[PDB]
Amino acid sequence: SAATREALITGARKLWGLRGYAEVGTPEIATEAGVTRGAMYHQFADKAALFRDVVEVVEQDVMARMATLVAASGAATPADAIRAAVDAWLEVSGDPEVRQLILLDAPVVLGWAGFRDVAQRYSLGMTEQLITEAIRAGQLARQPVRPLAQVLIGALDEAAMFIATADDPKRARRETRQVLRRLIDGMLNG
Amino acid sequence: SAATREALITGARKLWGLRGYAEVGTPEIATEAGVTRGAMYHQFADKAALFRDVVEVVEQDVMARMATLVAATPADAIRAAVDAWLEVSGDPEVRQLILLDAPVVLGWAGFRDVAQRYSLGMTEQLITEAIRAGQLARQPVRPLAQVLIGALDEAAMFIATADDPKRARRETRQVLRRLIDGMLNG
Ligand SMILES: O=C(CCC(F)(F)F)N1CCC2(CC1)CC(c1ccccc1)=NO2
Ligand SMILES: O=C(CCC(F)(F)F)N1CCC2(CC1)CC(c1ccccc1)=NO2
Repeated sequence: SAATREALITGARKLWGLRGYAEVGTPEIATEAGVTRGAMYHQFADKAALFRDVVEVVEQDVMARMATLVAASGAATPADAIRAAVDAWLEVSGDPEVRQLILLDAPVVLGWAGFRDVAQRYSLGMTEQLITEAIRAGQLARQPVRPLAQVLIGALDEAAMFIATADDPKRARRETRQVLRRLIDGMLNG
Repeated sequence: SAATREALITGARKLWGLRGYAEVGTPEIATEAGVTRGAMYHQFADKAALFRDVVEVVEQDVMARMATLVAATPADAIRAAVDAWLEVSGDPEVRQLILLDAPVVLGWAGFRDVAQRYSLGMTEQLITEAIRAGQLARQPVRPLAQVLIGALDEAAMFIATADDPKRARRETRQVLRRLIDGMLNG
């Protein structure tokens, strides 16, 4: 039953990641997972409840992958870490599974309140940390941390959404990246 | 029947603006508007369809109010547009219908679609003129517009639900002024 929970999250994540929430039902997910409908329904009351758990694990991975790519950049100063985090988010957003589940399905299925709540829970802390360190190093002017975090999260989430539905995503990714890099380079002292 | 549409949009806008979408039903709106439920349902199949039309009219007005406040260099217009948006988003009716109810009722796809349809043109124009005047580096116009709209919408949402909106408006204003002053040349 713990095993059943895990198999259901993994199967849902894989299938919904490829085909989207709308295109795969709970019976096909149960078959994929090798469990009965009665065991599925004991763990998840409906389609949407399984999807909320798929979103948590995917967002968990998005954040761990973000932290990995910033560490991998070899950013010495906070300013460079900030530059590396921007690039990392555009990299990770571009992953087809992240695009489908987080950018496209999640806002529709969780609704706005649910989606914002999740997106804040996973993003705010990293965002505030990067800012706080840049301020401590003197690479960013002292200013209210939470409001700047919030503004950057809005800018970066919107970037990702814009690329996700672009006629030409490779162009939109490059252009949006340049525009973010310029904005950041005008804010940062170093 | 255009008249019935107008009466219904005004009544909806007034009542939902005071009490919020969730707290007022369509029958009370029909009574407010001076029409029968049958005439309302001929024009709007449900609650949400009336709300989409309330959003259009309100956003139309938000944009005209924005253009009015700016017209009262391109770089300064950009700074004035930021102030103007914080001014007009602070309006209780705009706060309730556009910042709070619209993303819930339209969804994010619908909300972004509306917000871009009304905002993009002004946003692209301000950018383009700042580029022409040499106050902003030449760079892709649509992607910058898009990023600014996201930042500014999120600013307004942050203020709209702040524990202390007067504090959050001042702090967020400073943070937006800094962001903008880094985007602009001088
Ligand atoms: O998980 C999300 C969003 C999930 C969504 F559901 F809303 F779409 N992220 C966006 C913002 C972050 C974290 C990843 C923070 C960040 C950063 C970069 C530079 C300086 C400060 C923060 N890069 O991306
Ligand atoms: O209509 C909206 C949002 C409506 C909502 F539905 F999303 F809530 N606005 C935000 C963007 C604008 C217009 C107001 C454009 C703008 C600006 C400022 C500086 C340089 C360039 C553009 N400031 O506010």
